[PDB]
Amino acid sequence: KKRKRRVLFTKAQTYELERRFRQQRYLSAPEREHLASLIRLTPTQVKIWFQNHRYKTKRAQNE
DNA sequence: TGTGTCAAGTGGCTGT
DNA sequence: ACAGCCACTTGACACA
Repeated sequence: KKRKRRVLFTKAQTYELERRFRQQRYLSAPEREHLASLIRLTPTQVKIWFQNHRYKTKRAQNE
């Protein structure tokens, strides 16, 4: 029972995720498990940072 | 001296 | 029957 320690990605990992979202809003299963394998994060760690920029970018303009 | 942040987790609806 | 975002909160932690 791991206690969900927070987990951050190196700023270089994050740069490649900022990369795939700033270039594309929806990642397919092969595309997205490749960013996960270049930087060495797992696939669900990439898919989740993706769900986070779509609610935060749109919600910024509703503000 | 405590929140807001971060990423996950949660929780709830509609297509195909 | 199928499968999973889309938006709210928690659940640890970086901010100052």
